Amino acid sequence: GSHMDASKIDQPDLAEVANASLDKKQVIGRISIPSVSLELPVLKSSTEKNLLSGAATVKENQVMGKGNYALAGHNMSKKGVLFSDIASLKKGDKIYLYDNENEYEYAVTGVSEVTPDKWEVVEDHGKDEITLITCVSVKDNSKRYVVAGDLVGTKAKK
Repeated sequence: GSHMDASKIDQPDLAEVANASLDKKQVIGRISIPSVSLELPVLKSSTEKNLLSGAATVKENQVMGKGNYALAGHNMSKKGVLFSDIASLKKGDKIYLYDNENEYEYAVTGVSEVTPDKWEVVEDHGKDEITLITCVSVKDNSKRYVVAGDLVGTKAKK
């Protein structure tokens, strides 16, 4: 994955996150996860700054409802923060994702921990699947928590 130095976000201080501004102009969808009571905007531009206010997509030419939709968030390990409790998601957990003007119903199929070099979990397999991960967790050497889910349905955003 490039120079692997892309995810060099490093658990930033709340001061940087609190002061960090968000360009709603970079919003292309939304992510809702009742399981943790998490509601956030989906930012296409994956930047260290953008990740401070919401969940950013990992790839560029990603499409909701098509292929493996990879979403990256913070692992600050603090309930209430972004992706701060993804490993709490149980199999069959309802994940509501929003696209252009569409609402996608995603269900968790299984949670697991994989090294950061195993991007196969974030890469497209050949179906409508969803993958939730984090830019950085604990330590580089340490591992990370990843949640995988499958597409259960789709509808229009009101």
